[PDB]
Amino acid sequence: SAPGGKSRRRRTAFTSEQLLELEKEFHCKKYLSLTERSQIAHALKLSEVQVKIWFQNRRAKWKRIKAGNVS
Repeated sequence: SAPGGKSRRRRTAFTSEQLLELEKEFHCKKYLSLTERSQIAHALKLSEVQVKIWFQNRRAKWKRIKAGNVS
């Protein structure tokens, strides 16, 4: 896949807004808390699992960046 920004559509798994707010709060917090995740779910019409899974995917690649110069 080709990571980066992504906006418009409003008709697939995530919108502009959904994708924007997500890369926002994965910048500062490495892990959303219970309340933060629930809050973001209300705004973004997502659910705590969907938010967890997006954030988990973003967080995984970071592990092979941060310390992954072991190959």
